[PDB]
Amino acid sequence: NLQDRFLNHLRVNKIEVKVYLVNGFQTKGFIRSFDSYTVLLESGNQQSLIYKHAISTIIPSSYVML
Amino acid sequence: NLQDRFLNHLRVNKIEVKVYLVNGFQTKGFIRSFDSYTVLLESGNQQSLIYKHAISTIIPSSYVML
Amino acid sequence: NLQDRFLNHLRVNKIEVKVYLVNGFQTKGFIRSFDSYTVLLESGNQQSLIYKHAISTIIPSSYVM
Amino acid sequence: NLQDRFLNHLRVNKIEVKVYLVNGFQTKGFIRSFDSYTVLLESGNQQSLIYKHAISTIIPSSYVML
Amino acid sequence: FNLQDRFLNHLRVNKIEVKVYLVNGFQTKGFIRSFDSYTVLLESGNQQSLIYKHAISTIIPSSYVM
Amino acid sequence: HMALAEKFNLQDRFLNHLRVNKIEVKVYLVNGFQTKGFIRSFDSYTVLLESGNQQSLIYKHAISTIIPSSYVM
RNA sequence: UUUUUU
Repeated sequence: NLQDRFLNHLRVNKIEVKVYLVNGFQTKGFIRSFDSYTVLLESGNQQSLIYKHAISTIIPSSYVML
Repeated sequence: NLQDRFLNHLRVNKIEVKVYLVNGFQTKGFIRSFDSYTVLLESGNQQSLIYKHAISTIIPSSYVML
Repeated sequence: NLQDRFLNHLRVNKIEVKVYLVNGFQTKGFIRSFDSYTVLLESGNQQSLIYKHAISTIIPSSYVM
Repeated sequence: NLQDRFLNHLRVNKIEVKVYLVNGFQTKGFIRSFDSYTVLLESGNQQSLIYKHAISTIIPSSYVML
Repeated sequence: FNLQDRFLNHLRVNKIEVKVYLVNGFQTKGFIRSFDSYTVLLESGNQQSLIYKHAISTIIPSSYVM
Repeated sequence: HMALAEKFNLQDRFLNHLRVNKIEVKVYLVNGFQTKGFIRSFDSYTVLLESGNQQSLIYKHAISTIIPSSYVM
């Protein structure tokens, strides 16, 4: 399925993303890990466990070919 | 049924859509694929993985008949 | 059950509806079609595929039984 | 279970309710019926079909009990 | 182990007052008369509110629990 | 004899790490609001956040982001 | 707690 193949690609290849949340904030960093309900997004120093339901859209810094 | 016939129609025939997010923002693009939970939009060589729970409306640019 | 009978009553009597979305905005059209998760709303040649999870209220122009 | 015992008690007895929506709007009326996902709310000629995921609070006109 | 129902049941049967915070920014203070899987009945005087759990962001008790 | 399987549950593993090592977290709510505290407990739908005297039963569906005070592992 | 009630 699309979601987890897209996400793993961004994980293994360490592509940097912008993550827009439904409340309106945004954050960037690298998807270190993810499960069914959360994404762990690290930005060098800082970690953010992010709930998928709060994510609006993930936008990669470089083109993902699957 | 309806939802997947409609998205596939927009994907096969490469019709451009406006997607309206539940937090007021909006995006233009082409549906390049989709699963249960997400829609992969594309415009200007840029990609947006978009969670369906964040979409309120999809408005095709051209009339779709099923 | 209540929702499909209500939705379908509006599909086949071609009753116009206002559709209030959870986020404040508001549409208006005819229910062309629907399924578990979406509603196909048409006004003229404009189609809106609308996610139910994003729908607050559906208010018909007429009365429904 | 509480939700449907409560809703159906207000349906039969014809107790007026205020309905507070997640978006901050508020309807007032009578629950003519309901299923697992919506509430059919009526006051006069006016007929609101309301999605439960959109409702925050229902507030009766009169104490309800069992 | 069920954190939610044990916490809510403790509030219910020791009649602790709570402040219930809604995702839309409203708030409401009362006692938990009752709850099932989707809703909470919050009573204050002869006022009753059926609250949908999907609209609650937080419950803050005015006493301490255990 | 070997044990059986997993899988990777990232959510529980990260929360339980925060809970037992008493790492202060900042919690962002989907309505924009935020709060601080220590995870005392959690289940499928809720997290118990204690800060001093205050206890908060926060619903997960209302949580946007959890930022810990220290790096996790 | 990822597309119609935690």
